[PDB]
Amino acid sequence: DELYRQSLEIISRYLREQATGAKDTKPMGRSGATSRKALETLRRVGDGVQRNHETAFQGMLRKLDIKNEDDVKSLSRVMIHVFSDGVTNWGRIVTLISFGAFVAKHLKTINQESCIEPLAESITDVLVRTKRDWLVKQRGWDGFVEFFHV
Ligand SMILES: O=C(O)c1cc(SCCc2ccccc2)ccc1NS(=O)(=O)N1CCN(Cc2ccc(F)cc2)CC1
Repeated sequence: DELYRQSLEIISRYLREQATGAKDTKPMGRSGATSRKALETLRRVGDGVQRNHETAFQGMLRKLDIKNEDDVKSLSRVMIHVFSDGVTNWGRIVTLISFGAFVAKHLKTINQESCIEPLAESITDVLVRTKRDWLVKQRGWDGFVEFFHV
């Protein structure tokens, strides 16, 4: 699943950078240029989204009450329930990923770094399984890079 593979590379690298500050030096494989451009886009748009939505993000994080792996595993059902309905737009997708980065920072703060990769996998899974049709129409990560280009 090329779209899952590419989406996971971008989302897991962003969530790891945000939580730990470390940069992945490993090559990204197929559609690497677009993946690197999408990750660069997330660094700029994602930082500002977390600052802009800080109050609601703090509130949503507190209600989810994530403290371990078992709490992370139960997030997939929550994301599927909220993200499946309503109109999709790039704003909604970047804010889903930016909230994932906000939760990843919380996971590092509580010394649960081992939960960051399962969280990135769970976000990617919900994005691709619920929005593949819309992502095909919008040209996937090429569409994402173009939409937020400045
Ligand atoms: O786009 C929507 O339909 C939307 C719906 C709501 S109604 C309340 C649902 C809720 C969520 C969390 C805790 C409690 C309740 C609130 C905000 C919304 N937009 S969003 O762009 O900010 N957003 C951020 C939160 N994503 C879910 C998520 C959960 C864990 C995670 F690691 C990453 C993402 C959904 C998309």
